[PDB]
Parts: sequence; structure tokens; C-alpha cells
Amino acid sequence: EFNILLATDSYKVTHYKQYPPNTSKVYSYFECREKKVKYEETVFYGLQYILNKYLKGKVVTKEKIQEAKDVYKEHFQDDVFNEKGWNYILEKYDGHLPIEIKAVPEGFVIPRGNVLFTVENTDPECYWLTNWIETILVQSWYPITVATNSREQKKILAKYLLETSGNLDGLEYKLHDFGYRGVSSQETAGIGASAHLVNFKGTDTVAGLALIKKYYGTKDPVPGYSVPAAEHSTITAWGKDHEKDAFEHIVTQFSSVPVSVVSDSYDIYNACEKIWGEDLRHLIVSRSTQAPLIIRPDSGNPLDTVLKVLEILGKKFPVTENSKGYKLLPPYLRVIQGDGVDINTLQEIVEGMKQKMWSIENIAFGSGGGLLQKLTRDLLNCSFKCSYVVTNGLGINVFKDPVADPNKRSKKGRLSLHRTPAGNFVTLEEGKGDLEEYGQDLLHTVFKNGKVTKSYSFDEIRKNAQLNIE
Amino acid sequence: AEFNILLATDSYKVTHYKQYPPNTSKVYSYFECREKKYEETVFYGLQYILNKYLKGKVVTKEKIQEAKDVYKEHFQDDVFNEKGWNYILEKYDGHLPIEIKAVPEGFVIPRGNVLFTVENTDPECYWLTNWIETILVQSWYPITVATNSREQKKILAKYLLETSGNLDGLEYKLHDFGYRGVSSQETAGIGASAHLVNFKGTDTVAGLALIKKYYGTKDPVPGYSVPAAEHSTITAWGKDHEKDAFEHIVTQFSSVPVSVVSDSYDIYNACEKIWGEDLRHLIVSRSTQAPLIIRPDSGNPLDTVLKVLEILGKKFPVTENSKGYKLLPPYLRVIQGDGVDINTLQEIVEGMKQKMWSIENIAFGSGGGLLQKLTRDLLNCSFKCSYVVTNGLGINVFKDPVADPNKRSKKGRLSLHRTPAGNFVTLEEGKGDLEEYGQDLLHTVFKNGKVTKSYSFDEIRKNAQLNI
Ligand SMILES: CCC(=O)N[C@@H](C)c1ccc(NC(=O)[C@H]2C[C@@H]2c2cccnc2)cc1
Ligand SMILES: CCC(=O)N[C@@H](C)c1ccc(NC(=O)[C@H]2C[C@@H]2c2cccnc2)cc1
Repeated sequence: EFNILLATDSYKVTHYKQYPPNTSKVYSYFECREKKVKYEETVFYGLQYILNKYLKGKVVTKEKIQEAKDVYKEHFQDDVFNEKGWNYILEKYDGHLPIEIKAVPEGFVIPRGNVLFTVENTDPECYWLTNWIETILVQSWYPITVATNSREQKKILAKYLLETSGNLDGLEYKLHDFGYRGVSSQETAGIGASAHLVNFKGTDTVAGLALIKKYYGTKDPVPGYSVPAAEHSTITAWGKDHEKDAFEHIVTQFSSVPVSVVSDSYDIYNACEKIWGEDLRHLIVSRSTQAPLIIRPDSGNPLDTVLKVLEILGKKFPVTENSKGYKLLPPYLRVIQGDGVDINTLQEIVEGMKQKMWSIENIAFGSGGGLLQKLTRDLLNCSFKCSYVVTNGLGINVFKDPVADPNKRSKKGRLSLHRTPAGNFVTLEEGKGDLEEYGQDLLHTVFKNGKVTKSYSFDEIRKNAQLNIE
Repeated sequence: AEFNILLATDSYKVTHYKQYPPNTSKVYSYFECREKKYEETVFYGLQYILNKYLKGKVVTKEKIQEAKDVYKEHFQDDVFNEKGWNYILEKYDGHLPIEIKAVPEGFVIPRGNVLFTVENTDPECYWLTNWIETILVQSWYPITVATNSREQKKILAKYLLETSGNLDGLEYKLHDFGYRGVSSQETAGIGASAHLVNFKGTDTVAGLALIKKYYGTKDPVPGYSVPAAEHSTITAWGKDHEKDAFEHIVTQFSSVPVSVVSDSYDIYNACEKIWGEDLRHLIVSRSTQAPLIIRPDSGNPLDTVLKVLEILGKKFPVTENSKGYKLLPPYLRVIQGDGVDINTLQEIVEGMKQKMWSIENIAFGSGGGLLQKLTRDLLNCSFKCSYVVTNGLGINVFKDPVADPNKRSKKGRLSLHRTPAGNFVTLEEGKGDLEEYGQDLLHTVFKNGKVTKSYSFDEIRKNAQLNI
């Protein structure tokens, strides 16, 4: 089981001995520092999961202190572990962290370079605890980056949907999470899935559903939805020469709901032209508007394959023209490109579809790796730094300012986020927020002395994270 | 609020029991790092998955009811295999009627070879094999971290041997800094443990517990670290008191090696004026097993390394080694942790060599590059069904997409063999049964809810060793 005393970077175990003597306060903040996709604004999401799962309640025990002591004595080949400091938290506070965390509400969309959350110790003895928990808190970069990058792809889809159709109907289902297998772990799967679900309602990553339910909650039955679908194994197990039968059995089994059938197993073109287009057409043209056949390619160049499929289908099914003058497949027939989809290639497919006058109403996208795995902490320059210290009754504004990288320069003093008269955000430095020139601080206390003092519903988060779209 | 395997799959897999050919009794599948840099792969991390997520009673009455309620709402239709999961509950007491045979953990295998196979042991559970594909495919991550980390050990070994004549302390030349740069607490432990198959330097503590609990070592810990400063422990002293911070830290860690981040304001000024003059006397006096390790952390990774080495060279006695390469005094080293990945580490060792600096003078730290900036596509980690039994007839199945031939999967029952030349080969269409040459290298690791074969972390370390 989890032990906070073993959930930090090794070197942090040694830091209590490095601060100026008589330091009573170490105050730190997190931001997405200002740097082909720009990501000028970020979705703040995921901290509440960290607060509940790892920082709330009795997190220090005598067994946990002892387990850490023996581990670090071997790991450092020396005694540097602060047994005294951890025992103090256990005796004085029943193992509850004397820490205060202030954060902007979850789901809020804030421009780059603004304070998102602050961390400070409430007990002078625990000056070292602020940066101990940097490691566990900085991991919030991941739900932040997934939610931000997913929202950016919703902007792309929203542009082209409206451009080629004049409406945003079913925008919530145009980007589907297929990333469960392509992530580093079961926990990353739940965190990442949940962050995509702030923007969309389509997910195959089940892990995300339980995480939202336990850490946020919803008034809705489920946070995300899926449809019956096929894989190479459920097609190929019939034998090459029985591909038609596989398709016939699958589409008949799921006739009252939409069904995705992967048709690239041997020859995507033959499957669309002959099998769906000739041989099984009678089962396809009969389907409900609420229950279409979603044809799925999974190989080759994403744009070219998508195009080639749409024309092959256009030449075997009645392709109507809309109010914007864009080619639209019949409702009982849809498409899903779930291969090689990331923010870049998604932009390319929808632009290439617009150029060949194909409506975005015809396709939905599936993304795995590019959605939940192909992201780093550099993408948004998610960083945690110390901005203020109190040593021997004196408070000072501290920061890093490396000569070779001015982008690595951090903020000074006590910070606050404010709403400007023009309706924007400004981060105030050096305690200037106390004057409330631009009203009250937008950061709220979300954690204080082992207690989660403010929680957000996933419904509030979704609303806060909405697209401007005007 | 605990782990439920019925909710641990891709949603569409919940529907596949209704899609396989009628009267299918067996579904046999395998894993490989498909062929296209990264010629061979370290097979690592399955033992973690089997023990944590697959062994024992993974099915309970409450778990079936949890999954049923969710999937009803998730699909807005009843497509859940209540009967099929209750069958595993009543018959096997929630144990998985699955058999998994894998190549030994740590084994270095070339691309496009069978690494592990999965099949159902009961005909009612034909659907079970690929339900657990999602959880098993996640083994891509420990495999890829272990493979990419071993690849950087190859680069480091080449240049350390070239500039010093030995491979001394190679296991300490690439240190894990990735704990904050990963996506979760669970990823940190899997990833940190995967780097520790090749190295012994880590700041990702989460990796030690995983090793102790799922693999084990003769030694008390598989990974080691030293005291080190951070910008907060420097900057807290004030901009004018960088020398006081430095002095205090090097004094606190006087008898052990200590890393001090020196770029807070001006890396070059901390090297020439502070370390090179004002505190020089506290550096020249240090023990060979307790040096000062200067840490640059901004600027161009190679230029900074060289400019720093150039400065320390003009303030500290630089000597020529057995290979004719510049070596700093034993009480002084450099750690380059910023912007280190496989490509940049190459550029830095490449660059240092041309400038006649021994790789003895430097250790590298890698965060995101080592544990995060990796994907399933790096080694093309894939799980596919190669064999089925329908109406008592065993048919060899595969996929061969016209658009991509590199996506073609293997057919029939597989087995892995070492040829007499010493290379490897995967036998398809049940050809293993001929016993042409050598025994199958895939050994049963899982059977009917039980982990049948295990490896210690020391065994895995042995297997994953470089040739030289
Ligand atoms: C919910 C409203 C709706 O009707 N949504 C539509 C748009 C929709 C269309 C297709 C799918 N599923 C697939 O394609 C799955 C086979 C592919 C897959 C999953 C996981 C991993 N790898 C591949 C899901 C939903
Ligand atoms: C074990 C034998 C030995 O002595 N190894 C040497 C090579 C060694 C040298 C330096 C360090 N640690 C550092 O520099 C840490 C400050 C940097 C850091 C850590 C975590 C996250 N971000 C940055 C660790 C080990």
C-alpha cells in the first residue's frame, strides 16, 4: 500500500538540511510556463484526484516512518532521513499534513503563465514538507495536458463540423478514447481517460468511469459511452474466405444500436466495394438513423485511406448534398478513423476532407497513444517552484533566473490570480493581491491540514471547460 | 473501490463474446514487438501484471454486479456476459482458466519474435483470451523503458571504454529523474523498475518497493542515490547569498558525494567565481568517494557541459588519462540532467569525445526522456490472435492489410527457438511440434489463476546484460 514518505524524489529526503537555518515557511506555486500547436490556454484538472487519493487523512503512521527509515538507510548508504520531522506530524497532528493548498476551480481555462495552485506549510516545523510533496503534485501535469490537448482537438473538430455542416450536433462523440492499451499503466489509463471525458463523452477506457465516480461524481448515469464494435480477432477467427460471414453475423447481432466493424483485416477496399457495397448492402441500407454501420479502416495513410473509403462508398450508396454544399453519406452508414490519430493528423484529415468537399458529419475519430500517451511535462512547461520563504521572522521573494534560459525564470513572492476589468486573468506577484485592485483572488483553499475543504463535481468541471464557440 | 478485471478492458471487448464464430472452443493469441534503431528488446514486466492483476480470485459476485450496472449505462443496452463471468465464478472460484507461456524475463530478443502467448484452458471461456489483451499489452511500457534504457547503456559503455579504457561505474552513469515527469504513481514504479534492469542510480523511490514486492534482490535495495540540492534549497537563501547556500550544503554533506544545482542565476559565474575561487578550498579538500558534483540545468545541453568543463579546467588541475583524455581531480564531477534523451546523450558523449574530455567526468540524469517520452509504436508492441478451434477444427488465422505489409501477423500455434548460429526464430503453423532444433524458449508463467514460474530481479539483470 501507499506511503507518502516513499512518494518523493530521493534528493528531497535530504532538503530539510539545506534550507537557511530557522526557515518557518516555504511557499511554492505551480504554473504552465509561457514557451506547431501553441496551446495558449490550459484546462486546470486533476488535483482533486491527488488530494483525495494521496494527501488527505492519516497519511503518516509509525509503520510508514519505520518502512521509509530502513529503505533510505540502504538507498543513501547513510542516515539522512528526517525521522524527527515525520514523527512530529504523527504526534502533533495524528499523521495529517500541516499543508494549505489554494487552486483555481477545476475545469477553468486559463492562459499560460498564470498561477494554478499554491502550496505552503501551516506549521513552522514543517517548512520542509512544502517541497517534499512537489513530486506527487507536479504529476497533475498529466490530467492538465490530456484535458488541454483534448480540448484543442475539440476546437479543430468544432471549426470543421460548423464549416461543413452549419451545426455542432454530436460533437461530444467525434473524438473517442481508444487509448487503454497504449498507456503506461492502469492508473494512467483512469487519469487520462477522465481528463478526455472533461471534453468528450466517447470512451473505451473503462478505468476513467470509476475514477470520475469516486473522486468527482456526476448527476448522470455514466460519465462516458461506447457502442458494440469488432477487432481483427473477431473477424479473422472465421478464416479469410469467411470475412463476409463475420460481417453478416456481427451487424445482425447488433441491429438496434450502432456497430463499428473493422474492415481492413485483408483488403479495406474490397470490403467496402464488394462486401458492404454489393454482398451485404441489404442489411446496411435497412439500419436505423440511431443505429448505423460505422466502417473502420486501421491501416495505411490516414487521410488517403479515409478519402478512398468515402468515394468507394459514394459509388455504392446514395450520397446526398447539404446546406453548405458538402457530400454526406446516408444516415445508416458512418465512418471511424482510429489509426494514427493525434492533434496534427486530425487537423490534416478534416482539412483534406473539407478540400474533397466531404462533410465532417460522415466521420468520427478514435485516438489511443496520441491522446493519452504521446504527451510530456514539457508540452505545457508544467512547473513547481518556490516563490516565497520566511526565515527568522523575515519573508523574502525568491525565484530562479538562469542566464542561458530566460523562459525558466519563475515568479516572485506571494501570488494571486485575478479577474481583470476586461474579463481576463492576471497573476499578481509580491503579495500585491492583498490590495484587491482587480477584486478577490480566484484561487480557493482546496486542502488544509489533512482535509479537502472544497470539491468540484465533474459536471461543474465540464461546464467550466466549455468552448467559447461564438 | 478496488481493482476489478471485469472493468479492466476496452469497452468493445465486452461485446466480442457475441462476435466469434459459433462453436469456438479456443482463441490463442500472442505478443511481439513487430519489425519495422532498437534491433533487440528486453522482455520485462509481465510478472508484475500476473501477480498484481491476474492471479487468484479476480471474480466475485459483487464484481459481476458492479460491471453489469456500469455496462448497462455505458452501452445503453444489455450486452454483458453475466452468465460467462458467473461460470468462471462457480466453476473455478473466480480463478482465470487461461494459460500464459512467456520467454524468460530479462531476455534480449530481436524484433518480430513471439514474446508470450495466451490461450483459454476451458472451451466455455474462448472469449477470455482477448478480454485480457488490454491489461497484457500494457507490458509494452516496462519492455520499452527497459529496451531504451539498455540502448543508452550501449552508448555510454562505448564512449566510457573509448575515453578511459574501462567500464567502471557504468551502472551509475544514467540516473532516473523522471518521478515528476511521468503520468501516475503506478507508472513511476513500473518505469523506475525497468530502468533499474540496466542501471543502479535512481531518484524514483517508487521503483524500489515494486522490485522488492514482485521480483526481489539478494542486496537490500536495487537502486541508490546521493544528497542533492534543488533551486528552492539554493534560492531560499536569497539571490546575493548563493555562496552561503553552496557552502552550507557542501558542509552538510562533507563525507558523501553531493550534487549542487549551480545555474539558479549564472552557471558560468558559480563555476568560475564561487566554486572556482571563493569556495575552492572546500572542493580541493574533499574525498574521492565524496566529490562535489556540479549540476548545470539550463541552456544548450552540449555547449553548457563543455563551457562548464572549460571553466573548471582553468581553476582545477586537469590531468591526462591512460587514453590521453582530460580528467578532472577525483573530488570533482558534473551531472547533466536537463534535456537528456537517447539522441541528446549521444550528442553530449559524441561532442565531449571530439573535445578530448573523458566520459569519467560526467554522469547523466534523465526524466521525461527516460520514462515518459516513449509510446507503444516505438517497438510496435502488438497482441494478436494466431490460432482458433471452431467445431473441433483448428484453423490458423492472421491479418494481412493490403495497405501495410509490416502489420501482417503470424499464423497458427507458435514457439520460440535459438538456432545453432545463436540467433532466434519463431515457428508458425504448429511447426514447433516437429522438434527440428532446440526446445521452446517460452515457459508457462501462468495457469488457471496461478503464477507457475517466477524470476528474481537479479536473474533479469543477468539476462539483460550487454555482450562486452
Ligand atoms: C457512444 C456514441 C456513438 O455512437 N459513438 C460512435 C461515434 C462510436 C464509433 C465507434 C466506436 N468504437 C470503435 O470503433 C472501437 C473498435 C475501436 C477500438 C476501441 C478500443 C481500442 N481500439 C479500437 C465507439 C463509438
Ligand atoms: C548512486 C551513486 C552516485 O554517486 N551517483 C551519482 C552519479 C549521482 C549524482 C547526482 C544525483 N542526483 C542529482 O543530481 C539530483 C538533483 C537531481 C534531480 C533528482 C531528481 C529529479 N530532478 C533532478 C544522484 C546520483
